[PDB]
Amino acid sequence: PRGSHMEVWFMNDKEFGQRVRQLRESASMTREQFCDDELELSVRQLTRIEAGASKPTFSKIQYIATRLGMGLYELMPDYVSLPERYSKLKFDVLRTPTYGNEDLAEKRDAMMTEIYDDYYDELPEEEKIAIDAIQSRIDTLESGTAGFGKEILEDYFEQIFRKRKYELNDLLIVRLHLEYVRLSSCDSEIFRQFLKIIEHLHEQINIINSNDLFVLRDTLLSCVNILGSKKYYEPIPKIFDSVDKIIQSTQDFQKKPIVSVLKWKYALFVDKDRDEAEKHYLDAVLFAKLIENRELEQKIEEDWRVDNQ
Repeated sequence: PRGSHMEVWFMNDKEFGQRVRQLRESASMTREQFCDDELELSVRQLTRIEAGASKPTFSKIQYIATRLGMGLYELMPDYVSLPERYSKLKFDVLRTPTYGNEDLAEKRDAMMTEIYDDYYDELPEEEKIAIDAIQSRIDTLESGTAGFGKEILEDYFEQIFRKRKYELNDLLIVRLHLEYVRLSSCDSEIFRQFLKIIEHLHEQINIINSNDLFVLRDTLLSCVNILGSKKYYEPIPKIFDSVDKIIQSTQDFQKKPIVSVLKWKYALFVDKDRDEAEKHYLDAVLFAKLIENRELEQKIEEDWRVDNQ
């Protein structure tokens, strides 16, 4: 029962929003009643969907349908899942180890451009924000990212803090909240919140899908830099514990050198104990020798030299 088979007009963002409103209204529900606890779908998120300014993710359409008693395809007959080429590019981008490889970091940004050229403009909203979360930087505390103003992102952030189980896009979108922490004082609300996020991310390890663990790992590593920018070194060791325990379950091992460097830097610059630091330096070298990556080995050798001036 597709739109092409009934010969009807295709529902783009506006005219779909129009339908979602109709069905909600005629079922005597208001936005506040409809969204309920706002975990899956928020009131602000719904308003923009009805307005035609935001395209819903699969999980959101699913919820909108179930909440109206309808099937997914009864609501959106012409629904299609995310392009296979897009989902591949996203996956490759997120799984690229950058440190030590100049060549792979070049393929990474190449993929990102292909995403922006071909698929980004037609993704659902949550998916756009998650792609931006990969490498967008916020210059100003008042402003948002490109395309999206703060009030949107806040709504997504608040949604995630309440969630019991983070999806892959939640683990990405959180990374934008970190860019706001960078601009705020150590005394701020935003910072004390950011510490609660770290607490959440730890508990998420034994809750999220096994397959998503690699994104969580890298999100926890993003916190180390941020904690460093505020000289709040206390929770860094526990991050390392968790990152190592994730590396064990996943059997991924690509971040072993990155972690060992970060471990030496803590020992060297925070603890000022370069007997303990040199140990991790040697692990990273041994690793780079075993996988036979000269570039990585030379990078590790160089950084160690730089850090003893």
